[PDB]
Amino acid sequence: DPTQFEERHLKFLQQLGKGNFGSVEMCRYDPLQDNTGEVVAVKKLQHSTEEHLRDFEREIEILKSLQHDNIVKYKGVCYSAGRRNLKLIMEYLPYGSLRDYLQKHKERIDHIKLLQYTSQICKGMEYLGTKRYIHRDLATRNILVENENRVKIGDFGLTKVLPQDKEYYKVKESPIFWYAPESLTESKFSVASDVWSFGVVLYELFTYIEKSKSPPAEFMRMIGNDKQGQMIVFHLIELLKNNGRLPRPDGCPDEIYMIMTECWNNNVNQRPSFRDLALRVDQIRDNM
Ligand SMILES: Nc1nc(Nc2ccc(S(N)(=O)=O)cc2)nn1C(=O)c1c(F)cccc1F
Repeated sequence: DPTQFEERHLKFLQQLGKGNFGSVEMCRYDPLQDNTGEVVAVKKLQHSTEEHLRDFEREIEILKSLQHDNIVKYKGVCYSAGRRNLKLIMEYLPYGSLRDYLQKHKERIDHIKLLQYTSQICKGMEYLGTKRYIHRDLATRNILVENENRVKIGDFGLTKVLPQDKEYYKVKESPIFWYAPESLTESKFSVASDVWSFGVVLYELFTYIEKSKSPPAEFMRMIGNDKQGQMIVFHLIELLKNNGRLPRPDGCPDEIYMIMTECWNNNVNQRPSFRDLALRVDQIRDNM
């Protein structure tokens, strides 16, 4: 509906974040011009092209097709510049990314909270899988915090729909330290490579985003911090194929590390499902 969010009533409140190809703003949609209205987040392209606009349309369709408690809510589209451009309207989550939240609000984070967030992420990913969507960018920087009891998966800019006849999508066009080995070596993405990335997400959570413990910092320390360019990927592949893995974070229960290591299976079909993982995590919590 092109009259639902008219550019003239979308009022700027704050800049939230700019990347190479996207920017997000906090705005208030004020149809009565009474300095009220709903607070929303507005995503727009940066450095746009016809191909990026097309991908942006697919991203908007993906988000609109999702209705789940642990997925950022779609609100609509603004057809700005006299209906010659597109902006995506979605819900605004006050506490930002989970990565920043873990750094900033460690005073209210403990293992119980970490496993609650883990559970909610798994459920959101179960939901995504029923649409046969592959997120391809799961990371705590892309999970958002509504409040201390609720997180939601966001940033569907890399999300692909499986072909009807296949259980993987082959990208022909990269957060390499969250990638499964078969994504690095064959460009194959699947629910199982999303489960690999989720193991990296679980690792991040239990590192509490301490300095020098991020997956890039740890992998680079293992590979050699001097390495530059493609040699980095070469070494990353060789490491992963022969069982090199992120270490257990200090303070991390062996049981939780074992979840990480089972997600990090080189054998694509032996990784657990998101339903397995949700049940296992909620049973750990309920058994606690
Ligand atoms: N829908 C949404 N809500 C927010 N909340 C937010 C974002 C940033 C902050 S900040 N600058 O650290 O204080 C605080 C709250 N982000 N968000 C997004 O889609 C979003 C994203 F996915 C990636 C980058 C930026 C975004 F904006």
